Amino acid sequence: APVLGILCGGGPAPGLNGVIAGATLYALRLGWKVIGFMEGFKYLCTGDVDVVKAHTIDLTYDIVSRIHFQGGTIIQTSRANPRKSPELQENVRKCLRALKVRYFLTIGGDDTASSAVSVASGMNGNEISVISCPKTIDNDLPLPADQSTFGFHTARSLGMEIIRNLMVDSKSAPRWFLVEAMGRSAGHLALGMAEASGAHLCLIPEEFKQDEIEFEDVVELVEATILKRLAYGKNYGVCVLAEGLVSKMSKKALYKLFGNREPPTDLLDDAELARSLSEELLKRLGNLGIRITPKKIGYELRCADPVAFDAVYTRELGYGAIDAFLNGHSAALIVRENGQVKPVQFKDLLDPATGRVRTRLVDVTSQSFKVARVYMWRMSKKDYENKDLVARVAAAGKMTPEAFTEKFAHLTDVVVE
Amino acid sequence: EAPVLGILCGGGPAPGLNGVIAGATLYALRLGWKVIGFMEGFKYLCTGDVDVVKAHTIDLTYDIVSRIHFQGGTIIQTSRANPRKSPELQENVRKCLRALKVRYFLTIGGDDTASSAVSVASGMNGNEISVISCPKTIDNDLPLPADQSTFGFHTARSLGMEIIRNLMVDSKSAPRWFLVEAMGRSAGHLALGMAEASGAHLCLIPEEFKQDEIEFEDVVELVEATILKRLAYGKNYGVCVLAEGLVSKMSKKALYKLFGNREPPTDPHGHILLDDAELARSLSEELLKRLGNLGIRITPKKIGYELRCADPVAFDAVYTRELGYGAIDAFLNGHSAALIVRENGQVKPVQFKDLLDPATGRVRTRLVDVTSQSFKVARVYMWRMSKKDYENKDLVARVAAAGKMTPEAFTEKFAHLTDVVVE
Amino acid sequence: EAPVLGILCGGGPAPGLNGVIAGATLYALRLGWKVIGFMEGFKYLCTGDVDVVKAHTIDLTYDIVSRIHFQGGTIIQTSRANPRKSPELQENVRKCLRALKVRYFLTIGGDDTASSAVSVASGMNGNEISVISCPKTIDNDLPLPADQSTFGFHTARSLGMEIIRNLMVDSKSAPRWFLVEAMGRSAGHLALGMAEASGAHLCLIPEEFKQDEIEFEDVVELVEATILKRLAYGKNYGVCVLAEGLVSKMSKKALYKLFGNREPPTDPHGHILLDDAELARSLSEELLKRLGNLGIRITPKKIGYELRCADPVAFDAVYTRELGYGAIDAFLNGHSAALIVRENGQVKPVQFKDLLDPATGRVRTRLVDVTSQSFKVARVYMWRMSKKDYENKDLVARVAAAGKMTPEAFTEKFAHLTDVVVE
Amino acid sequence: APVLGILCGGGPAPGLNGVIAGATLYALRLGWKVIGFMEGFKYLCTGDVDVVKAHTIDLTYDIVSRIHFQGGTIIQTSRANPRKSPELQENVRKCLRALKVRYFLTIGGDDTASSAVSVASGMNGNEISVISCPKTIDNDLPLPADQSTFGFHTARSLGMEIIRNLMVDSKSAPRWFLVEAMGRSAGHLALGMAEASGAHLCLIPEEFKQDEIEFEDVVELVEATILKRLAYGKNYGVCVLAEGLVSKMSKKALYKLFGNREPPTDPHGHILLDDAELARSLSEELLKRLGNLGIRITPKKIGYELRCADPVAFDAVYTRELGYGAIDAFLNGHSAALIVRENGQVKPVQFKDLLDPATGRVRTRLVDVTSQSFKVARVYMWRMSKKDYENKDLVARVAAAGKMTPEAFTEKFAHLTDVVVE
Ligand SMILES: Nc1ncnc2c1ncn2[C@@H]1O[C@H](COP(=O)(O)O)[C@@H](O)[C@H]1O
Ligand SMILES: Nc1ncnc2c1ncn2[C@@H]1O[C@H](COP(=O)(O)O)[C@@H](O)[C@H]1O
Ligand SMILES: Nc1ncnc2c1ncn2[C@@H]1O[C@H](COP(=O)(O)O)[C@@H](O)[C@H]1O
Ligand SMILES: Nc1ncnc2c1ncn2[C@@H]1O[C@H](COP(=O)(O)O)[C@@H](O)[C@H]1O
Ligand SMILES: O=P(O)(O)OC[C@H]1O[C@H](O)[C@H](O)[C@@H](O)[C@@H]1O
Ligand SMILES: O=P(O)(O)OC[C@H]1O[C@H](O)[C@H](O)[C@@H](O)[C@@H]1O
Ligand SMILES: [Cl-]
Ligand SMILES: [Mg+2]
Repeated sequence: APVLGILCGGGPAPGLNGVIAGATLYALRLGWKVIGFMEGFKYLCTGDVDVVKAHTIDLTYDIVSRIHFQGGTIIQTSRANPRKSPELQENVRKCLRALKVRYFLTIGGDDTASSAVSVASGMNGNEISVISCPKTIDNDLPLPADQSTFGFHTARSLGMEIIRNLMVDSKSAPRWFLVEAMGRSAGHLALGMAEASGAHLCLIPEEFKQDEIEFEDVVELVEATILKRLAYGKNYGVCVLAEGLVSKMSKKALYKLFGNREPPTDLLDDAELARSLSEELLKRLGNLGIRITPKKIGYELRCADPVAFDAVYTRELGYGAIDAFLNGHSAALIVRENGQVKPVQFKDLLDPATGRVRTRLVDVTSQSFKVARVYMWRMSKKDYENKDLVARVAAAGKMTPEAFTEKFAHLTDVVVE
Repeated sequence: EAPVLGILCGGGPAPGLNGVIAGATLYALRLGWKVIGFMEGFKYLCTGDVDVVKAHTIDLTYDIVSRIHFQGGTIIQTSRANPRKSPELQENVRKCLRALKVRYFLTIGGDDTASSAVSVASGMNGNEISVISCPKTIDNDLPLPADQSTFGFHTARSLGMEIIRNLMVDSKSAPRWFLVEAMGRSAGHLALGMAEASGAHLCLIPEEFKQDEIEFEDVVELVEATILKRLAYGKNYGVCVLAEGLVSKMSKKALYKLFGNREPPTDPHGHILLDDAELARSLSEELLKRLGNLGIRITPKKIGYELRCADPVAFDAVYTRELGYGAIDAFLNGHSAALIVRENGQVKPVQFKDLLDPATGRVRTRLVDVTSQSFKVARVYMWRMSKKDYENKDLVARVAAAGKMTPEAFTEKFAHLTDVVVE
Repeated sequence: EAPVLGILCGGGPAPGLNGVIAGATLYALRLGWKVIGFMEGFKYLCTGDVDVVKAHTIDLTYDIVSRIHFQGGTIIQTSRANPRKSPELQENVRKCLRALKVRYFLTIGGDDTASSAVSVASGMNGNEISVISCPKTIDNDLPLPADQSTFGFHTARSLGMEIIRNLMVDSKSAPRWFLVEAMGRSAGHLALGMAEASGAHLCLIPEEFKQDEIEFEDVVELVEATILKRLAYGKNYGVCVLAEGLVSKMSKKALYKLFGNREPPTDPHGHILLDDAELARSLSEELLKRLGNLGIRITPKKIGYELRCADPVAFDAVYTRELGYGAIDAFLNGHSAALIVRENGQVKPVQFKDLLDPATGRVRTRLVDVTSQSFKVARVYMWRMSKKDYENKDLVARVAAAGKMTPEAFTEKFAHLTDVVVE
Repeated sequence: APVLGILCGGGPAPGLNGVIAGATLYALRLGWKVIGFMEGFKYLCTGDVDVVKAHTIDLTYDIVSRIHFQGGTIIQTSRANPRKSPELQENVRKCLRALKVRYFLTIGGDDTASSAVSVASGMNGNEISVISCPKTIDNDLPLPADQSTFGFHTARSLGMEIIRNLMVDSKSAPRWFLVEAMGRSAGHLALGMAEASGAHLCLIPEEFKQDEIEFEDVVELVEATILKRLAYGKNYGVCVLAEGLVSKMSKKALYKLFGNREPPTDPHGHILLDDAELARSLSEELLKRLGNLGIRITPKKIGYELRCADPVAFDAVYTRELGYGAIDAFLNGHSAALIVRENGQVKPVQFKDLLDPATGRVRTRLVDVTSQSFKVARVYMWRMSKKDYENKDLVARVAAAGKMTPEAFTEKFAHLTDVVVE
């Protein structure tokens, strides 16, 4: 019987097990033998067939019959990447041929897919067919607008539930939480959590007009919302910040971010965006009775058990991968568009400028973004022109209306309105 | 004086009602509108007594609605009272709305609620009152573009999956079969959604039966074949999800057997009382006679009212916020007698008459599309005897032996089921 | 070779079984023991065929059990197969245990499972095998010191509260009364726990009835009084929780009315089949006849099997870890024919004789203590007519008016209920 | 009718609303008037009765009938503390008499109870009765042993569920998470979450023998656990750290903790331990020492998301009984008492019985590291015990995993048996 091998690459997302079971269960009904490589390409890169065998397992019906309820991945994952070296690529080719892998399914991000195509192109098309399923919790695949990637629904819903507790806590014991939503790629995850939870403010890189963000502008955007809420008798709230703000900041802004120190280098992971904003905002607003606390919402989302939408989603993706193999497809991506799972050749999705799959960002011109902005607390262009409103907000900050306009009014040219 | 927006809910609750109320109210308050809410739908507006209506209306303020987007249910309650049947009731609703000076009237409910809103509007001047309705259903049976859900459906399906997950673990830990009955007779979207997500071994919905009337025996035998095939693979346990809508597709003879070889119950006006039917219990009793000797135990379980007021999941929280905003946008843009729906990621008003089915006069009902790729994929992961499975004699021998019957006896009893349901 | 520890589960699952299996297995593996698990309790050990047993036993390794403490159910399954009835079966179990060289034998189950283990142990030499059983019950009906829970109860009560919370929101959103039936006939701990936690308006458990046999009419009237009092305060909705144990206290006459004025269903041996009873449904049908004219609708809801394999809450995860450790400690200290229980914060073995009730030959059943302060506190927050309430003429007038009857009729019908249930 | 005034103090815990609803509903059945002070003692300390009146609300049936489902507190809370000044204490007394509060219920932890008594001793017990309910997710009130404070079960259960997700993620994508469990008073919460979730290590201040912890010892306790797992083929795990380790650290340890800088301080000269990042600092050090071995280490805080979770059934029943017991203590003439539950009975316990004689403040209940429960929890942790350090084969295996000689490993790590109880 033909052999199907499955591996995972990248960081986990809810529903990985859904894809593994959807592909494996269907393939077993076709009589295929299914194996799974542990930790992605990590051991295939060695080329030692004894080492690979010690870290491959037989994906049987009993193993995969009930993993669709479970977060994470039963065959683990790694970022091991054979595309960098031709020797590593040939080590992967050597082990796959030894195991007679006829069909090769990789579940991972663009890096995982790129490794799969690199191994396949140097291989004969008759012996092995390679398909990859694109995975990302950031919802940044170029699907038709409003169509989500698998894992995104689970991450956003658990994120909403965490922020709900912080909304109740900020009101019960007045304070502001600056929630930092992990992920520097796009603003989908931060905006989704914020809109669902009714957070009072959300800042994503996509809403900044200029190409580089300044640290001062971020502080003042949060500061204006805090003062406006304070002008309405509320000294508390929650503000959600996409970590992607950091990767759009200028060199000078990063210098201030790291404590007016030189930024570390080989390193945006060491940045503490929410904490730095908390310290500065306490200097400016602590005298008003405002306390500010940072909180990151990251790794606890990646292996949450999938919500029903992702369980259905990944089952259909697993079926679609096996279907593509049966129809002779190779070097393709299993994606779902308009309710249909279809193979899509890798380059058809690539951005020529990047060499990687195109990144779908938040469309800040869409009606959905404007609707989300409507329910946020913020100072618009019209608000700065409202003399009564500006007087109350400035008074809340214990400064003159002229001083408030002088400091904050320019922000209407910093972010889309 | 500021314009008055009045809000009411009709029908059975679905998760996210408060989200629509909070979206419409918060935006309206930013526009300076005064917002009021009618308790229990059309119940008191139908009386025509303005004192009774005022005793059951409340002021929807910022403080009230600021955090109800987290909460299931509806803070202004709901009712199925329907003024559309009588012109006296319709004029009573108009009399009370004019008394309260309602400029904008938003109803959140099913088709009966939307129709009542439109009937009240036709007798009213378009300048004095504008009427918008937001379509709500956990059954997902609105005619939106295919694969796009109605609000509350995602919450109901996700909680349904979690309950069935416990029953899946319990069925395997202590071998048994659960017949889960998914509440809702309109369509099979909810039953199939829960079953596919939870990996249930079988799902039966009215949409997959080719004939116009289902027979009670055919339902029993479809489950029986699934139980036996699982038993042929060493598994004497499972979970089967049944859309309650099977009952409403059943023939007269089938309903007689369903109610215990009794005369089906009827209401005072002659409508058969299908709420008193217990599909999962009746099928379990029949299957226990046939399969108990094999070591099979079967238990019914209903998944109903615990879904309706579950707190909305993030998808519905965003959905109902966008719908509430869209209701206010439609009022500002002069629309009336329209339904706020979301299509391809855009919330827009759609005129009520544009959504009617001309043959019926009512809003068209979207059922499960059993020819779609989604339904075929769901069917693949179910345990069942396909057309090809009945022709595989090695398989038929193993299943027949599991049921303690001859291969010829098995073919005679069950093979006709391939003409009962689409394959 | 290393000592062999064999583990099986019997009876119905409870949350935390896997915690006990992992607690015993992890500690034993650190001691160098070999650990095996029998699938489906005594089911295959009863055959006596050692090849059949080996095909349904698995090696409990570190990798198998390292993370099952998060998971409900039991990875080695369970059954109610019971070898105590026959020594032909008991000796079949003895034959397989000796073949597998089981030095230590741990069973997690009810009284049948514990008794089967000791019966098999009595025929074996004390040097070759030591037998320990961990008592399991989600009903909280073990004779622990009062207010101390059995493992699995905290999880079941908490999930039950969450279900009733959705029904409390739904009953208020769309006015109705839910009659929630908490499955389990041994005691009222589970029904009373869910009701108190969720703030349900009424709870009825068999333990609060003074007489030895309950009448169907009295149960109907106790609910009826609560509905009327709530109706007298403007609330035409609520939730009432009923322990299924009420059925097992009902008189012969009461059971006749319960089953539709029919002869109660019976098994082949002539014993009544109370599982076929539908307590919540029958009470709902009767209460609708009496109260439908008042605008009351009533719906039943069962809370049963979805509790048994829910993932354990933190209290049960810690509990079952300590029980698993205590079983291995008991083996190390030479105990046998003992029950591993936790009392006053200490896991200890307790000899079977200390817990058996001589009148029954089964472990003593701890029921709700209706004289305790905890029960009185729970009753305070219920809606109900007390002795003092019936003597309040102003209150009786309002409740009777809510029921559309004279105060004399109300007192004549309902006042006797103060002698039916403890006050 | 008599007036019952209710306030919440301290950080929120799940079930505050349960106490408010239990006390308010029963008091309303007795015909009492119930009011609630917003934000604890914050406004009562001003002495301005006009301001206090603007921040009190009438606790009615409709307000409280269904808040037993809800986390947080509808009357908010604060750490405002009249205990510090006699000037403030008289301000609270002045406002309470002005509002004619006969019964005064405070819902909070040890600091809140102590503040209530300071107000109580200068007031007549007949004129005003002051009762407090035990609130803390830190479980550090001096209740009868094995009896939890309310909110602890909810916090521990949500903590278990969060750590479960981190457990699946650490195994799926091998890494170590250093979870920092908020709370410096005691180790009940950190140890509870770790035990329920099967975390590989838990460090609480209670298990350190010496009075002052050294930063190097904390780093090495985690390092030994990581290396031992590495010796068994596991390069991933979860370690739970009580934030209270920070408050036991010596002056030198705090200097290293804040980046080899002088610790930040408030205007009075006390160290600002809130600015410390225990898990982050340990992660940086351990990545330097172990990154080459294939170890990735990430810090993670489990704090504020626990405090206002909706209560679990145990806390719902608990706080319902506590609110009832508070009203019962009022009816029976008790004052200056704490409502506690022991053997299924809610009873008042006079405040003085709970004071620590050396301190004058409410005694703080810590983890009893000699108890059987702690020993059982420790057995399921990954760690090097005294007997493990004396096992020559084990030491060779772990040392090889850490790429060091057995002699080097013994020199560095064996002294830890005198650092922490065994
Ligand atoms: N930026 C904002 N976002 C959301 N709501 C707001 C904002 N500013 C004001 N509101 C609310 O919208 C309404 C505006 O009314 P007013 O400020 O009284 O003209 C009030 O209910 C405010 O609390
Ligand atoms: N109707 C079905 N649905 C899902 N899986 C099945 C079904 N029938 C058989 N299987 C599984 O598919 C695989 C192929 O079975 P076989 O017919 O033995 O080749 C085995 O793992 C079976 O348990
Ligand atoms: N049986 C009951 N259980 C709980 N609360 C009640 C009950 N009866 C009345 N109440 C409430 O107790 C308060 C005082 O009642 P009353 O003495 O009638 O004014 C009101 O909030 C009533 O709604
Ligand atoms: N410190 C520890 N805590 C918990 N389990 C352990 C520890 N050390 C080893 N184990 C496990 O306990 C068993 C004892 O292994 P050994 O004593 O080396 O044969 C193996 O399953 C190990 O994985
Ligand atoms: O009940 P088990 O044999 O463990 O398997 C349960 C199976 O149920 C369904 O019918 C699906 O085909 C599978 O996705 C699932 O694995
Ligand atoms: O991380 P794994 O090796 O899969 O196992 C995780 C282990 O962690 C803890 O430290 C306990 O010793 C075990 O109860 C648990 O199984
Ligand atoms: Cl200073
Ligand atoms: Mg404290």
